[PDB]
Amino acid sequence: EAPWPPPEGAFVGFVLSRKEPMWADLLALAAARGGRVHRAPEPYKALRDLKEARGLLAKDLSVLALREGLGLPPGDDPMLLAYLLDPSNTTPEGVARRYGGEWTEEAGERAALSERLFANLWGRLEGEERLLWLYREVERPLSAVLAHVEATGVRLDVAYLRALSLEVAEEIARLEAEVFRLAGHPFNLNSRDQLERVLFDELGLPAIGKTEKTGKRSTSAAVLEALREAHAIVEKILQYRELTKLKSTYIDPLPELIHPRTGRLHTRFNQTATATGRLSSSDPNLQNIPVRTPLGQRIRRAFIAEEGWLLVALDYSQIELRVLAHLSGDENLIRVFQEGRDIHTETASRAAKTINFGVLYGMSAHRLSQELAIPYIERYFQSFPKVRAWIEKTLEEGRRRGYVETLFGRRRYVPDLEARVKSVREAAERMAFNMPVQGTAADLMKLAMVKLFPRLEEMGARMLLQVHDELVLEAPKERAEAVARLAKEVMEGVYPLAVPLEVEVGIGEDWLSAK
DNA sequence: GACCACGGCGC
DNA sequence: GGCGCCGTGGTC
Repeated sequence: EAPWPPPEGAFVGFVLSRKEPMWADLLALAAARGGRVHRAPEPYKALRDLKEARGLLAKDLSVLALREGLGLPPGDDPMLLAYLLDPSNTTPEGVARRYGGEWTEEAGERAALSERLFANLWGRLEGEERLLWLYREVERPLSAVLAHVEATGVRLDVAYLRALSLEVAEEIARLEAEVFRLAGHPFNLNSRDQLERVLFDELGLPAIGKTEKTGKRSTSAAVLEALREAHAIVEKILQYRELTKLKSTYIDPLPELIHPRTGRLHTRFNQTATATGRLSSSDPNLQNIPVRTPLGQRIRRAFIAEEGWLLVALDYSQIELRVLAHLSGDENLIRVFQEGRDIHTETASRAAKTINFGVLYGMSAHRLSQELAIPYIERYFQSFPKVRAWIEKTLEEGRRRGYVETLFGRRRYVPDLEARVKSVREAAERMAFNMPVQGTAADLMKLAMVKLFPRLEEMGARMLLQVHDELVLEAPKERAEAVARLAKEVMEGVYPLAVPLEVEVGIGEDWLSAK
């Protein structure tokens, strides 16, 4: 042990009062180097001494620093190394338990664990040049970008949501009142246990589906959809469920999450959470804001730009299919994207839509038989033979090596590619050949975020949200159209493929208007 | 108060 | 056919 401050390039360790760095109280700050732990007397002011957040969960501490007006960029993170070695490595505890060490609740030990786990996992990346490139060029600099993004937050029209809440509440009460009549008695409509008995035991409706673990008569939307005219209560329940779903998840909780220092809504972009290399948003989740239903579109208008600013929404156009074309090298599918006609009138030479989106997931003919209503695909695979050839090629290589790769080299280990149970094996297969498609699209989006962000700062623009294949920026009205033009070009040319990457742009005062 | 499994559902 | 969060129900 040595007294604060630590020397240059030391690994950091810290303890928060809660997982959300924007709401966290920094309880303890420490730093280790050469096995020598430096503990801070007072954590908050000791942040001024550090010049780079370097260690486990570095981005989180960086977000807290940005919250306190301190410029503390995140550098190395053993979590990012482990994630590239294996996407199943998602948490410091799991990483420590796998590669040695104990993840505890003391800042000094965490700083020591960070230095060690790094040297361990860094030595494992020796010779892994494609994994090292992803670290230096994508993941490590992206953490610095996501730090600024999380600390920036998005402006939210709270008053509009408070108003919308009262409006939805009355339609919910109206629907709940009618369900009670048709049932002949009141009951908890939010309780699926109670709803099952009313529909299937009391009113005697055909119970079709059944729950997985416990085996109960399912009352899901899919099951109820077939009963939506068998009785009016089924129609009223599904309407009721949509409103309660949106109100209890978005309309009510979100206005309670406005930060007192920024006055904006702050989310967390988890960098090591998915098995494909995708990002995930939590606390709250802003990657699943409603947009489908009419009421959902109303909720999205609550997400507004600052006064004197505009939102810039950039969406990739079928990036996965374009990736699939590049990975397969299918001459026919490439020609469809290359010429620039409607991608689906051309792959028809609605039936063409569903499998052109479903082939990425391994959509069987069973669901297509139900979706398009024809009785019980092969026509598609003969139009694009290399696509089928690529799937078989990926699965074959997946069984040998034990993992599948993205374009840049991001790997996911699929163990059940040789299971003796067909349902298990074919399930793992669908996970196996989807990862290179979803992972590459994730790699492209990530790399696009890395290249674009410093261009935003130099133009006085902001990066607010990422929705897998979508970006939401914030730029002053003056620079708004210039930012949209530069951002569009950074995203489309992030990494030149055998097919061009298309991006649609949109500018507005809110998320709904811009998109 | 806290915790979690489950079903159901938003993207 | 990759995610996070809701209320319910149960437990501590």
